[PDB]
Amino acid sequence: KTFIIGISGVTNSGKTTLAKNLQKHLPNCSVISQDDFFKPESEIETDKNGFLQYDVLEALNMEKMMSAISCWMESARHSVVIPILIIEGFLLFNYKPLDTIWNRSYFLTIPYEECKRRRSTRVYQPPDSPGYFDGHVWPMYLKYRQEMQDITWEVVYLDGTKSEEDLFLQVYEDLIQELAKQ
Ligand SMILES: NC(=O)c1ccc[n+]([C@@H]2O[C@H](COP(=O)(O)O)[C@@H](O)[C@H]2O)c1
Repeated sequence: KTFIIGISGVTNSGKTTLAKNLQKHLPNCSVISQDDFFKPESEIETDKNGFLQYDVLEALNMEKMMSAISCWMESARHSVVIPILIIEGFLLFNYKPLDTIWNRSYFLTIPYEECKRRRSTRVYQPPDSPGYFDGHVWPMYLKYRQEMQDITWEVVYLDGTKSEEDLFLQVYEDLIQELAKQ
């Protein structure tokens, strides 16, 4: 009845833009962004070096996100008199409760050098502290990729250095084939 797409990947790799571009070309499609479920700074912990622990599941209210997904599911049942949900976020594929929800999974990748450069041009709240990328972001990303070594479902890895349109066309082409097989 429904088709759920997961778009994860390294930080600042065009995940939200890809989700939005796909949505504009798919009927009855909604998007849920993991970034909307981060806990407030006051609830974030710090490591031995004083770095805020934002790049781990503990920094997110995943129970609240599951509730949001369940709400979409209920809405989807009344949207037709196929409903598509795209869930996008940097830490989705290591969350066990959702391991069986994915009908198709995409993962945006960008090498260390370029990822660091792009991250610096972006402003977060709170802003990245000095040395935050090498001290927390990248190490946690590597931990995430390590956890994914034992992933239990198929993931399509994407080159995040490709253009917005290139990525959209690539994923759309794949998605329509998957929808057809359903
Ligand atoms: N959303 C917030 O309120 C918030 C606050 C501080 C740091 N961050 C950063 O956002 C990143 C993930 O979001 P993106 O995948 O969009 O870059 C994480 O790597 C994290 O370090 C987000």
